[PDB]
Amino acid sequence: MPKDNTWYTGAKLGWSQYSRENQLGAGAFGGYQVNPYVGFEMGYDWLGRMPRKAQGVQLTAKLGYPKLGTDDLDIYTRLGGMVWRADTSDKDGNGYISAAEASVSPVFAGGVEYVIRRRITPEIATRLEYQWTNNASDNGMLSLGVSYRFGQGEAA
Repeated sequence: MPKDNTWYTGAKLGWSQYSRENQLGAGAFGGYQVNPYVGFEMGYDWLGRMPRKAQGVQLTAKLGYPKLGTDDLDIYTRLGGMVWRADTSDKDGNGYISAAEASVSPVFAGGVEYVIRRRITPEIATRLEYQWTNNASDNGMLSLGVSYRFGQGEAA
């Protein structure tokens, strides 16, 4: 039932390798699962700390594969980009100034999910995702949380 053109609404927190800057990966992850193969995942992290709307959003395509989860486990691999602000504001006096467009970042993550075999299994999936950028031992984020199927109270 929670499969094929179904909604993915979840909340998760991540920590990153050598995070010098005061940032915690408190992300709300929303999207859609069209097939038992591929779906779409977006991660919205808002830094509601500074008096500026620091909106750090990732857009990833996920491959949701069973991988012979011999009790209760499935793997999702998500590839795409994480962009903050999209186009920031400042207004450099007046005249002909180019648009302050923020850059796409090639990010790929390998996450594993379990569904709660207890009080209401079609509720939340416990997920642990490992978010990597570039090649070799580069920079990793460890993101963990729970995702709810559909989410009837669609918090926009």
